[PDB]
Amino acid sequence: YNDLRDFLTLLEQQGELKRITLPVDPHLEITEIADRTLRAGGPALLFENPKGYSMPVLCNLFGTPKRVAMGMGQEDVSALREVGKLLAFLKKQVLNMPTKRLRGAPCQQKIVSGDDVDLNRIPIMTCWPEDAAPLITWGLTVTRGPHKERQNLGIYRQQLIGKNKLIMRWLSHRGGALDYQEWCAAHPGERFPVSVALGADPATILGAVTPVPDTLSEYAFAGLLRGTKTEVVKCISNDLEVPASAEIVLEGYIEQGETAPEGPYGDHTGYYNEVDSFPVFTVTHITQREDAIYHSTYTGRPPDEPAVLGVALNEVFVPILQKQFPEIVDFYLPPEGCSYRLAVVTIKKQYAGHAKRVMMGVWSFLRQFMYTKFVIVCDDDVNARDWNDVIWAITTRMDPARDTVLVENTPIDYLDFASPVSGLGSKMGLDATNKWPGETQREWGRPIKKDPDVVAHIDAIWDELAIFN
Amino acid sequence: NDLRDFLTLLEQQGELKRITLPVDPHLEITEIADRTLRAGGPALLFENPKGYSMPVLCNLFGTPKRVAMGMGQEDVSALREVGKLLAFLKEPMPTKRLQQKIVSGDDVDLNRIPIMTCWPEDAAPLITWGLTVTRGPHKERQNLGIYRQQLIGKNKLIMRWLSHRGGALDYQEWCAAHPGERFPVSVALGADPATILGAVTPVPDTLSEYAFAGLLRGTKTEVVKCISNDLEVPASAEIVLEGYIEQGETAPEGPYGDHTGYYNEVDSFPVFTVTHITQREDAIYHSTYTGRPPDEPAVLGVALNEVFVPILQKQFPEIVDFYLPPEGCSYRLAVVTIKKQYAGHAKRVMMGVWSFLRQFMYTKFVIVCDDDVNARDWNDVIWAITTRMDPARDTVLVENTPIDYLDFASPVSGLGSKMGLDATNKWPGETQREWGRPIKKDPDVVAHIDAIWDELAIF
Ligand SMILES: Cc1cc2c3c(c1C)C(C)(C)C[C@@H](S(=O)(=O)O)N3c1c([nH]c(=O)[nH]c1=O)N2C[C@H](O)[C@H](O)[C@H](O)COP(=O)(O)O
Ligand SMILES: Cc1cc2c3c(c1C)C(C)(C)C[C@@H](S(=O)(=O)O)N3c1c([nH]c(=O)[nH]c1=O)N2C[C@H](O)[C@H](O)[C@H](O)COP(=O)(O)O
Ligand SMILES: [Mn+2]
Ligand SMILES: [Mn+2]
Ligand code: NA
Ligand code: NA
Repeated sequence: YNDLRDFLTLLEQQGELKRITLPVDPHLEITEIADRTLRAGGPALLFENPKGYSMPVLCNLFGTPKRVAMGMGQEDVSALREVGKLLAFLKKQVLNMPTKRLRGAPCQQKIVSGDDVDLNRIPIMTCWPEDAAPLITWGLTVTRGPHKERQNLGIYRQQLIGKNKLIMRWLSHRGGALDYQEWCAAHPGERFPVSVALGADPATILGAVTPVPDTLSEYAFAGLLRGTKTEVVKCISNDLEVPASAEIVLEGYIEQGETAPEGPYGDHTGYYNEVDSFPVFTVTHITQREDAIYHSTYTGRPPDEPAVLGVALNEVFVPILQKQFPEIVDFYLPPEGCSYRLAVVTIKKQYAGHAKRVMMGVWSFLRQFMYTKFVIVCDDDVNARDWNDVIWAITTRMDPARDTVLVENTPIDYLDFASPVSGLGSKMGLDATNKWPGETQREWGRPIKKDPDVVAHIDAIWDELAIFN
Repeated sequence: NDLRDFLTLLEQQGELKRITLPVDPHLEITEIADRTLRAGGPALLFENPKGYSMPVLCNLFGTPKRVAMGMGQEDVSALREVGKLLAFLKEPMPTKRLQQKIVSGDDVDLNRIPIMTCWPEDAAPLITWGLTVTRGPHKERQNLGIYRQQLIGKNKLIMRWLSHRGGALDYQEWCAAHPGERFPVSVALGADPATILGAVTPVPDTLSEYAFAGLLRGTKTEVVKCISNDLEVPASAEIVLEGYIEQGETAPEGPYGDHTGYYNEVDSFPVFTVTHITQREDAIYHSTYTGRPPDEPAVLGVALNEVFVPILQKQFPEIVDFYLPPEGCSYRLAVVTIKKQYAGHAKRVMMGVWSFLRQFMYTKFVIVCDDDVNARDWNDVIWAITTRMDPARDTVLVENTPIDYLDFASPVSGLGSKMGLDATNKWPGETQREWGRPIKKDPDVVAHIDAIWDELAIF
């Protein structure tokens, strides 16, 4: 049973984890370093010498698809396709696979409570210059509602506002938020217990961010990814269970009606979002391991680690698109398109006008892609994940006015300020497929194909040629 | 059980008329059937076709009722439950093989059968209710489809399957996997209604239309091995034609009047060579015609839309109703009513219609409305269009989309545009005006007048 440290050791063995011994500030500096590293496809980062703290800071954990896959015990990303197929069937009784509860766990080696609680001792990162305060970004928030037993895990950003106070920024459709809302109705004025785990094992982390239905515990999903039940421990001050191997656990509650102005904070869109009110999480206990490590990240102008995560987790929907449109070879939402705003789709085209049906399919078939503003459709000789192929296709297979489709007055994310009216805007599709007779009267270009015999011969003498050494 | 049992049921209920007067299969039957269909009349059995001894049955499914009866049910609204069944599709019933008596060889002569000529400029007599049975080389599934078949000789028919059909794909794959070998084919005329309906229902290519007929019937489809090949045809069929397609043999087909109300121009299709004809003793010939709608195929197509509504609703639960008027050539215009939940919703629904199911890929007009509209009444639909739309704001046009190659109205063969009319109530963001509150009646007044209606005695 691999905890997070076992994963960091695996990564280090494979040249996927760099230990930084230089002093680095959690205020802004770590983010800068992580950002350059992620943008160059570099390793995960463990800052052993954060300025002003003793607890090392881990970030960029999942900055690469490979490391996401490794985090689920795999070579590559396509086990997520199988999850997609699973989650489909429900709309398999031993997917009610529970947690395995230990009594006593490494995450409760050191315990501090009441007035000794001081979040300022933890190297919480400040990500961007106009961010309001340090921000906890990789907390697994654990909650129960009053009506079912299911424990939800979500990642909700948490602003520091005091020695023992965080703001809990769950958006209103989240498990945590719905649990709190129901607790309030069902028990007026009673405190809502909540717990937050930092640095759990990778399967739990990945399970938290898999979009499983509200009816199911994310702990059960982590179990399927791992191959074994998730190891947990009861919290000290409530009946919630947190992962046993967690590096740090925050326990506490939400006082009903206590709220605070949250932000502004830079988000995955690359802009600051404006101040808004969210509940206050009061921290009564902090439990941690000996030699605890603090797991953090940042969100900002993409790509960032959440966006790389989000790409790997989109594999969950590709098979559902392919059941419906088997012509679709690949379907990719670049991180640098804020994760959902641009799609590149490659097809085996079968008739004139095919690309238009596919665009309309993307914009209608699933709710996950209904708000996608740009859709580029290409043939299967294009790698959707390489802008060198996609731009090549766009610039050699399109006449812009002929091959661009615009639809006005369509549903758009209310937070997208670039549309003319909140909730309503246009969409564009680019048909960059080879044009067939009927679509063009010209003699279409024959692409240059290499001689496989020459390719193989050069493979054979490549090392001996010694061009590099 | 078989077709004859169905005819007897219909006759008992005043839904089948026997015509004893002499009537020519050249044009006359079509005229009689067309009038009958247009007035919602019964199915028709012509016992005295001029120049033949074999009775001619047509307008079998000329009414929605008779389509329902043909699947054992009492009502057209049972077809929704069939749709719920046709849904079962994610992941993680065979034939019963056993009659038809007499048989031919070199004295195969299709001219002895009362094949109909439907319209005055049609090229030749045409077989219109043949269940064509095929296997491909790669799977075992037997496809059943209805493909019009022109008479060109004592023993030769043209096989007009369009290129996306099961039969056509099977032949195309057979050619390629077995160059120059004959493609066995069989056509059954007058099978039991469930099999017939199963054949026209668009089930996925992966599934034998025999399996689906089994679900409609409640029991496995009874079938028999053909004499000259390994295909199986329904045991109760009135006539069976067996033979093959010689690779590369093609003939000019048509012109023929179509379900669009126009003549298709001449075009080339494979030749089906008939080596055997098998039939029952007092065989009945099942035929129909297509033309300007409504016709029997269009009535079929309306009943089979009820099957699709649930499949559309599973995917788009905002859809309350979904209707393809027969007058739109059955597939070219759709009216969809929704419970609108956000600004711009209609657009998602239009794109869904144009992308979700293949039968609607060529639908050139889509009108979307709110749920206070009855999609089946032009009075409501036009009222919605003319009171809830600004044409330029609320009309969506998409160019260069797939279109039926026979649709001569598109600017280029196979490619044309589509139009969606958003006739929903416009929400803030879509309009800055004060939207109209519709006039609702007082249900107390309505009920009070219902109560004194008879006493008022206006009629
Ligand atoms: C992986 C991740 C995810 C999330 C977040 C972040 C990360 C790293 C951080 C903390 C960096 C930043 C924000 S942000 O992406 O919204 O900019 N954060 C976040 C937030 N969901 C949310 O409601 N508030 C949040 O604050 N999300 C999404 C959320 O956790 C996710 O959608 C879960 O699947 C929700 O689980 P449920 O509540 O549906 O069970
Ligand atoms: C009920 C019916 C249907 C059909 C047809 C006819 C009838 C009575 C007739 C022979 C009267 C008229 C033509 S027509 O509507 O295209 O003019 N006919 C027909 C044709 N499908 C086809 O490819 N060629 C055809 O010739 N169709 C449609 C096709 O049979 C039907 O859509 C099947 O579900 C398709 O079979 P699969 O390939 O899906 O297995
Ligand atoms: Mn959840
Ligand atoms: Mn079929
Ligand atoms: Na979750
Ligand atoms: Na069929």
